[PDB]
Amino acid sequence: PNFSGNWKIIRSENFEELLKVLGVNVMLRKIWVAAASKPAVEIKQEGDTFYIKVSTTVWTTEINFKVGEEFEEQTVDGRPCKSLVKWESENKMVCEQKLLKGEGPKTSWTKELTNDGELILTMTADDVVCTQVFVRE
Ligand SMILES: *C/C=C(C)/C=C/C=C(C)/C=C/C1=C(C)CCCC1(C)C
Repeated sequence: PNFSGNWKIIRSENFEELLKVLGVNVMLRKIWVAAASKPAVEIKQEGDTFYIKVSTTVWTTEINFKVGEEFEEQTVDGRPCKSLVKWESENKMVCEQKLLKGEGPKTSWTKELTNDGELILTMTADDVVCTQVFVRE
């Protein structure tokens, strides 16, 4: 299908509980939530190759990967990891992450397209699941 587009967020669930699990402490969480949980996402897709830009007001992250091809990126909390993306359906990809150094919670994210226009992100830390919902620009 086509994940390609400029996405803006309409819903966000359990983002604070995600950071709590990740170890961010209370004060930092509250701010992070309030300032930096209206992010912009841009995706350009060339088949099974992905460019992904996620940006706050003063921060940007650029992710590049081919599906099935192991790459390096960051956990939600800024820690470096090895990632691998696989398909689970036509409109849904899944990514597992292994830390580069450290022990830490088990992290992953998924990404799905509805047919009703929605782009759905999940990020997972152990048994907590943050769900963010986007529609197009
Ligand atoms: C396919 C979609 C992907 C890979 C989206 C990833 C989104 C993130 C890794 C979001 C990360 C965030 C931070 C690292 C801090 C600011 C808050 C978020 C949720 C925008």
